Amino acid sequence: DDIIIATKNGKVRGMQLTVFGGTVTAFLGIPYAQPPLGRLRFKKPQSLTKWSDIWNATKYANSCCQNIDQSFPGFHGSEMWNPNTDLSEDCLYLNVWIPAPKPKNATVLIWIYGGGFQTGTSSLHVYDGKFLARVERVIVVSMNYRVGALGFLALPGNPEAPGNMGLFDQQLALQWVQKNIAAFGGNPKSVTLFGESAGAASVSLHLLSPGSHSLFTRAILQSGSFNAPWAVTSLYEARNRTLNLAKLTGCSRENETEIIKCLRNKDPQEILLNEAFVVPYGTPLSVNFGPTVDGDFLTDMPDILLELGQFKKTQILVGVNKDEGTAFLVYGAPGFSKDNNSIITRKEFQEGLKIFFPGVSEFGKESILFHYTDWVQRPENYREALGDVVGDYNFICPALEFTKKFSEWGNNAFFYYFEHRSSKLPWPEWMGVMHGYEIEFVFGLPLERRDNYTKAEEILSRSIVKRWANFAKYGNPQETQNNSTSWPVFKSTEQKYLTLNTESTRIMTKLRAQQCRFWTSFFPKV
Amino acid sequence: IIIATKNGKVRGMQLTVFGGTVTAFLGIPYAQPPLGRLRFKKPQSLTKWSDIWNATKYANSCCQNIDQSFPGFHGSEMWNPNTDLSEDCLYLNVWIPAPKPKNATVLIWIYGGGFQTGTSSLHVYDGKFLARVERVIVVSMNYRVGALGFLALPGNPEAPGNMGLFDQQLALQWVQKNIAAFGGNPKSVTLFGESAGAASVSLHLLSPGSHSLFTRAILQSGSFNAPWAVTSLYEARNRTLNLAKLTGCSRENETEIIKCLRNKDPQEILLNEAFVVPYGTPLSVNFGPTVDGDFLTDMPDILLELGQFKKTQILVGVNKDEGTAFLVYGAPGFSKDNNSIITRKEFQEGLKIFFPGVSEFGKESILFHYTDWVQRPENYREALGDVVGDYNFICPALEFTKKFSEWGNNAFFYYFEHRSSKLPWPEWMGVMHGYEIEFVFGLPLERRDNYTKAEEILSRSIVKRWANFAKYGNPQETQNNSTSWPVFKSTEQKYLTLNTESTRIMTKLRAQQCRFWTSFFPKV
Amino acid sequence: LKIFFPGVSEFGKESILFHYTDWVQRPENYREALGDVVGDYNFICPALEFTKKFSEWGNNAFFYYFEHRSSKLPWPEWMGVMHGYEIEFVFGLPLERRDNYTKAEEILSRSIVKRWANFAKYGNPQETQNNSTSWPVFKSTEQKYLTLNTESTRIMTKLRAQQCRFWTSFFPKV
Ligand SMILES: *[C@@H]1O[C@H](CO[C@@H]2O[C@@H](C)[C@@H](O)[C@@H](O)[C@@H]2O)[C@@H](O[C@@H]2O[C@H](CO)[C@@H](O)[C@H](O)[C@H]2NC(C)=O)[C@H](O)[C@H]1NC(C)=O
Ligand SMILES: *[C@@H]1O[C@H](CO[C@@H]2O[C@@H](C)[C@@H](O)[C@@H](O)[C@@H]2O)[C@@H](O[C@@H]2O[C@H](CO)[C@@H](O)[C@H](O)[C@H]2NC(C)=O)[C@H](O)[C@H]1NC(C)=O
Ligand SMILES: *[C@@H]1O[C@H](CO[C@@H]2O[C@@H](C)[C@@H](O)[C@@H](O)[C@@H]2O)[C@@H](O[C@@H]2O[C@H](CO)[C@@H](O)[C@H](O)[C@H]2NC(C)=O)[C@H](O)[C@H]1NC(C)=O
Ligand SMILES: *[C@@H]1O[C@H](CO[C@@H]2O[C@@H](C)[C@@H](O)[C@@H](O)[C@@H]2O)[C@@H](O[C@@H]2O[C@H](CO)[C@@H](O)[C@H](O)[C@H]2NC(C)=O)[C@H](O)[C@H]1NC(C)=O
Ligand SMILES: *[C@@H]1O[C@H](CO)[C@@H](O)[C@H](O)[C@H]1NC(C)=O
Ligand SMILES: *[C@@H]1O[C@H](CO)[C@@H](O)[C@H](O)[C@H]1NC(C)=O
Ligand SMILES: *[C@@H]1O[C@H](CO)[C@@H](O)[C@H](O)[C@H]1NC(C)=O
Ligand SMILES: *[C@@H]1O[C@H](CO)[C@@H](O)[C@H](O)[C@H]1NC(C)=O
Ligand SMILES: *[C@@H]1O[C@H](CO)[C@@H](O)[C@H](O)[C@H]1NC(C)=O
Ligand SMILES: *[C@@H]1O[C@H](CO)[C@@H](O)[C@H](O)[C@H]1NC(C)=O
Ligand SMILES: *[C@@H]1O[C@H](CO)[C@@H](O)[C@H](O)[C@H]1NC(C)=O
Ligand SMILES: [Cl-]
Repeated sequence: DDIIIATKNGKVRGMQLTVFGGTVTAFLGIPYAQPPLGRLRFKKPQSLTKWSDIWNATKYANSCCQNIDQSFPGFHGSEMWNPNTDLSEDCLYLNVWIPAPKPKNATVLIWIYGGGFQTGTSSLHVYDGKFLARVERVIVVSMNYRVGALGFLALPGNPEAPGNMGLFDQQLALQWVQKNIAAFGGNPKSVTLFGESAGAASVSLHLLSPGSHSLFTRAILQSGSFNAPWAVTSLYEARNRTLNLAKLTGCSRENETEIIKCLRNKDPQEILLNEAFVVPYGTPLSVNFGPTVDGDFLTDMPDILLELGQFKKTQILVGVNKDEGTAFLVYGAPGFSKDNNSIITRKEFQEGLKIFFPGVSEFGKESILFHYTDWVQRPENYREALGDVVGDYNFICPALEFTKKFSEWGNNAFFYYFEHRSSKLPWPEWMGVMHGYEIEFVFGLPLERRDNYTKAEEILSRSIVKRWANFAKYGNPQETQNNSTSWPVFKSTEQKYLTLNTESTRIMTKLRAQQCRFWTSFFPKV
Repeated sequence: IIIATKNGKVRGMQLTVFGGTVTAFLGIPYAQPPLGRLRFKKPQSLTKWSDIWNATKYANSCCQNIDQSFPGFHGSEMWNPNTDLSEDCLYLNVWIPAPKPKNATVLIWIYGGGFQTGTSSLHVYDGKFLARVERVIVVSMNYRVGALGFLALPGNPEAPGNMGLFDQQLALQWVQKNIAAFGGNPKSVTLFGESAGAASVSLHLLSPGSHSLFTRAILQSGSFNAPWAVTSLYEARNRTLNLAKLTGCSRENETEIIKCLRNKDPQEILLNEAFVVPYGTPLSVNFGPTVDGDFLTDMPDILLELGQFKKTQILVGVNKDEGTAFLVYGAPGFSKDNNSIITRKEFQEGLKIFFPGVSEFGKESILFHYTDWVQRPENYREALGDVVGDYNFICPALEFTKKFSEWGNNAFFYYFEHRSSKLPWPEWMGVMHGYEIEFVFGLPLERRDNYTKAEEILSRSIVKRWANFAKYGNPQETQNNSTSWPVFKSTEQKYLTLNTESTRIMTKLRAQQCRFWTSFFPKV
Repeated sequence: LKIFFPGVSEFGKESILFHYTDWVQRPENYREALGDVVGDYNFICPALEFTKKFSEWGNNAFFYYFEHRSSKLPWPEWMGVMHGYEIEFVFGLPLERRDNYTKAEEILSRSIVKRWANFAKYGNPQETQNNSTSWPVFKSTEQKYLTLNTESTRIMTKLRAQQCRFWTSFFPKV
């Protein structure tokens, strides 16, 4: 041991790891599709022709091409999200963590990484399945999927650049688990997708894709949903951007297919560079190349499918963090530094609004100003206001609204409001419970003793881990043993959600009702 | 400015309030000084006086001891009486807004202080603001406390018990017969009180004698069903006798013991009061309300249990940290000066202080239920606070509301959780017992006063909600886009949180803990 | 108590003492008390609680409280309707004439045998022919159960509600 699994594609060697005085077998870097190179760039992921021999699956594989956030070189806070393996066009691999001893029929969890469809990789320390396998005895799988232009370049209906390639990657990863996980003792019949930010959005898209209906069982959505403003691109911009990219690399043409031929020949880095520029103005949140209505993976605008109950029927767990917005302020909002406590002026608030809502009518920005700056004298007012604006508009509202409309079609849905600030959080107090900073608690990182999270925090993680685990296994996110708070189903009438924190978890109603009325009812009209 | 009361005339006095006038009638007598031969008796009718009564200074507070743990400290002293103690103290105040209103809803205040202490003249009970801002009439009275008010010799008309309660009731009758002359509407009367004040309010709901003397009720941190609020007919006696012995008043003819005591000096009585029990607690209400078969016609838990009370709306609520205030009067480790971190050993010690008579097992359960930690230094400090909070205030409070609403009435419940920034006690005591009263009487509305803007708003809101509750039986603030305050049903048990940030609607206040106090503890 | 709850905190054993020895003077008090303690804690409560939680997921469940002492019971009166001493009535042993169970007892067994048989066959433990008591479904709300004995079988609610609260809610915490 020496431990080999016989996948319907070939053999793969794992590697034992120690976890809290236990063994977990890790299979890192298994290829699930055929490297999408040269002639395959911009295409749907291709079948894997069975390899002969043993695949040594003992190091994370190459992350996919992407730009790297370099606002704060050396800063953990920002860098912990940067890829930690070689960027490459060759990146369609996935990881599996089965607990040891090999389990009989384990529920499988599949992770999908966030990062605006532009950045991300499964190999991040915060996405380490090894703990979940150890503690809740499930199999955890994660995959890498193409991002930015390379994964979502869209030339509508044109099979050369049909769009949503990254999404199809994910899907092929699901098929893989479908055909193989049993060999590791996984139960293909009990599969729960979960992701965060674009990850969550992807999870939600899978609920809508018929292609995915049967590739999984349940779904968890952490800070994100397709109906978020940043998540889907109109078939119009999709084109404008594909063309803009073409111009920007001297690839303009007559035969459309030729433009793809052209681009198929540029250097990854030359593409990665211009991506930033295919829109007139951008935001800290610009998702330049994302999912589109391709009439393949997505068969119609998804708000319509959601609206009219056209999606997998099953339970869902959904939730957000107390301060989704803050993380972004520091990438362009005048007055905001990660270093000063970023008190800003009314004048600057107006300024911040211009940054996050570039194309929005002057009236539109006025309404936002008006709704959020109706003060309850206090210095931080405008600072926090702009936070919530971004928070509420990009994450918390579309999140809530998805949950709402989904449960209307008769399914159980649970909602959480995560409101705990890791005490090891490298960013400043004021950014509060930040976007993406619950992931570590979900993957159970605080369970690691020599790690310096607090006792409070170890407990919390242990609880969440269980709730999630349970939700995966039985479609019910209860913690039944340590006298916990019962987590109520989210009905479209009363709209209850559970708060997650180290003190007391409480049951509450109608999260951000006031604000989301504005974002949901009024603002789409300006 | 003269009013023609069915007893005589009384001169008011104009006062300036937020660029407005309010007429104050301080010190109106409502009964006949209970002196010598009247000591320990039900309050006596007022023989109409001839002439004008100048009602322009607060009257004498009633006899009582004075908290002297912290001489010079505002925190404790602000509650001490601010007028001469006297056996002659049955007077009451009215604050009508100016101009004299037509049919104003009236609010009657009842002061707390364990039935042992208190007086209407306290700065924090100043009705002048409420009259000004919500255009209601505010009345408050003084009632006998301690032995002098509640000395009980069951069924013996010489010391029939609950005298102070009857005082209060006579004050109600007074408003009943007179408030119209000040443009009060006797038909729309809301009682409100706090601590023993609240408990009195609740007792009034049970007294048939009071059924018709008022309309609605508000109960702030307190309810008769609280452990400290009613005395068994047995202790009532043991204590009346103990007091007799302690002043050489023991006897054969019972009436003679009253004769004896009727002759000792107020101070001599006040002194021994502290001692009529074997051991005491910071919360000992030595001479309180009892089942007198007059004011209370049967044990009140039974009356509450079987829906024998005035049917009407009620507003009930408590503060985040009811317990802390008392820790500093005997709990080993607790000072108002150090941040009072204490040890497991000391916690056990604290328990002995607050539950003297309780079985060794009984104290163990308490230890067990509250010290099941979630490593943190303050644990035991906070635990002991909650224990006192939950047991003496928060649970009986909740349980009252619950049982009361079962009989088909609208009830609203609040959890007041804001710490006045002008709070003289230390941070750790948090939102303390009795420190919402100021926000109710709208003290933060006073600009030159240094409460925060946050705080002015809050008070403005409460004042309105209360005011509204008094007027229409509904504690809503309908105009400033406020949170709707849901009715408290026995099923879902929703309450409204009151604070400067966001007021929220929540369920099942302290469900875990009160199960223990309500279901388990009465059995140990 | 020390014998049956060896590892249990001193407090824990105190609670048990306290809950069960709140007498209604009678000599057997403590004897019966300790019986019920073991009865309630090891059998009757976990039994009831299982039934409860199981029926919550929408299934029909029936509950019986067997309260007849075989007249051929080799143990002493005081041990009463003992653990395991309904088995013989379920397998119909009293149906054997030359066996010296009473007539009362033959009937009873015949009834149980039928109810069981029926329950096996049709998922309903009724005895439909001899004008019997209908055996109600056990709902998590009203918690009805049927008593089994030679005199009259009755329908009752909330078996040992008082005690099982203690065993189910409180005791797992000590
Ligand atoms: C679609 O794209 C056009 C062109 O975008 C420009 O050229 C690209 C190659 C890239 O370099 C971008 O940065 C450029 O902006 C957009 O037209 C531009 O944007 C606005 C028009 O609203 C205008 O201020 C610019 O001057 C235009 N650029 C030029 C020089 O033509 C346009 O925004 C997009 N179309 C829509 C309506 O989405
Ligand atoms: C808060 O800091 C921002 C960010 O500035 C950087 O970080 C600071 C710690 C400090 O070291 C700055 O010098 C760094 O540049 C400040 O934003 C700057 O403000 C001035 C105008 O007021 C401007 O000249 C800079 O270009 C601004 N930088 C940007 C791009 O916003 C901000 O002023 C600080 N605010 C306060 C009052 O604390
Ligand atoms: C009722 O009172 C008796 C007597 O109280 C004592 O005498 C009073 C005048 C006063 O001075 C108190 O401080 C005294 O305690 C109580 O009996 C006493 O209390 C306990 C008995 O439980 C005992 O330790 C004391 O020694 C007793 N005092 C003496 C010297 O007799 C008794 O507590 C009360 N009765 C009940 C059951 O409520
Ligand atoms: C916290 O303070 C209490 C109260 O003590 C008083 O106030 C303090 C600020 C300090 O000036 C004391 O000397 C004052 O007496 C302390 O309680 C005392 O502690 C010792 C035993 O440890 C004892 O000799 C005294 O009699 C205690 N007083 C009483 C009646 O409780 C307490 O020790 C302090 N705790 C800490 C560690 O901060
Ligand atoms: C794969 O890696 C393992 C490392 O221990 C080793 O046993 C085996 O020889 C390797 N096979 C190769 C060289 O591919
Ligand atoms: C695993 O569990 C499923 C039930 O969801 C079952 O149908 C499947 O056959 C099982 N495979 C085994 C026996 O491991
Ligand atoms: C419950 O808490 C205990 C510690 O008392 C711990 O052993 C166990 O892991 C916890 N269970 C969960 C799901 O948190
Ligand atoms: C009562 O007091 C007022 C004070 O202004 C005065 O006008 C009046 O003379 C007084 N009457 C008396 C002396 O009682
Ligand atoms: C005062 O108001 C009440 C209504 O609650 C009314 O019945 C009473 O007669 C009024 N008196 C007046 C007219 O002031
Ligand atoms: C509502 O707020 C306004 C200030 O905008 C104030 O004038 C008014 O008094 C408030 N009303 C209440 C009941 O607080
Ligand atoms: C009903 O009683 C009769 C005797 O009258 C008997 O023959 C029959 O076996 C009984 N049926 C059942 C199910 O007990
Ligand atoms: Cl919030």
